[PDB]
Amino acid sequence: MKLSGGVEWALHCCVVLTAASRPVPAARLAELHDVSPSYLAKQMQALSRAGLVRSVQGKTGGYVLTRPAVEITLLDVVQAVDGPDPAFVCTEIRQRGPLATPPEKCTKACPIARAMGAAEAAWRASLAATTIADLVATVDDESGPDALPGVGAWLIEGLGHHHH
Amino acid sequence: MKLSGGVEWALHCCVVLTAASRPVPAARLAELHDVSPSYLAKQMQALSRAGLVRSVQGKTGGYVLTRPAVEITLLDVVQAVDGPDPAFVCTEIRQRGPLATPPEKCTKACPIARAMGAAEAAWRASLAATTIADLVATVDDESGPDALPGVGAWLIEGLG
Ligand code: FES
Ligand code: FES
Ligand SMILES: [Cl-]
Repeated sequence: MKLSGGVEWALHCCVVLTAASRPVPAARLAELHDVSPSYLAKQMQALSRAGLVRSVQGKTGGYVLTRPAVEITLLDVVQAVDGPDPAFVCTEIRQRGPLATPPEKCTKACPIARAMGAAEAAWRASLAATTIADLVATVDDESGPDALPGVGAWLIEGLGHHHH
Repeated sequence: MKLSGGVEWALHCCVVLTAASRPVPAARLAELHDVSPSYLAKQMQALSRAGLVRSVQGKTGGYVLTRPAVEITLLDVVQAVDGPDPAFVCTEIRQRGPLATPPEKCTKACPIARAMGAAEAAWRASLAATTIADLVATVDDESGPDALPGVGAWLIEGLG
């Protein structure tokens, strides 16, 4: 397996967007991270299709979180970018072949499917129990409390952006 | 995210090979769930590379598990087919751009990478805590003690 490369970018974007008190265009996000604007926009559009961000149209426009960081799980972002399917999907192979279990006798899920299900559930539990807000709190703890507000200022800056 | 389809087949394979008392001919093993010989060869290459299934040559030849069901975890089989690669790869994007974290302040992993590595490790830990023997016992419990022996007898029977 390989999680989509976009997951890492999308997570970083959600975290910095928490410090932005105005909409932030894609180009500004891309410049912070020194990455292709068109690359980063595709990831932001994934977040937007999943309802986690929205593109403010018109003047002073750009991306905003559509709900508070504390209501955005890592699982939300991963599914938005990498896709909602579980890693393992049972195609009922016990029903194919010359010893096939009749579908009438397959009321319960295959024990193999259930065991893979249990593992998926552990993955989802760990991602669901952590939010953008928790990542922000770890950053404040490790980088200090001025780090993310400083990034946020840089992201929302107007004309001063061109005089560093 | 998505594992290979080989994973479902491979886990079923390891379960039924526990019930076989002789080597299982390639043709019968392929027949069990109607897959082509090419498809079989690929999965058995993977299980062989991971040390889980062995070929025994000769006239009554075939495949056998290399070790008892109790010593084969779901993680062993999943990594045999899908590979051992971490699903989440950190590319140190925090070290890019005009407000880059300097390399000296990147002694520890990025908080984001830590959260993602942690979740992946919970998935691995769950797969590692369950064995092919636990699945065999659950099958015997739910399908009845004759189900798997019936399959193993079918796999090894000399004539068709
Ligand atoms: S029938 Fe799908 S995992 Fe067993
Ligand atoms: S630098 Fe890779 S996840 Fe933050
Ligand atoms: Cl670390």
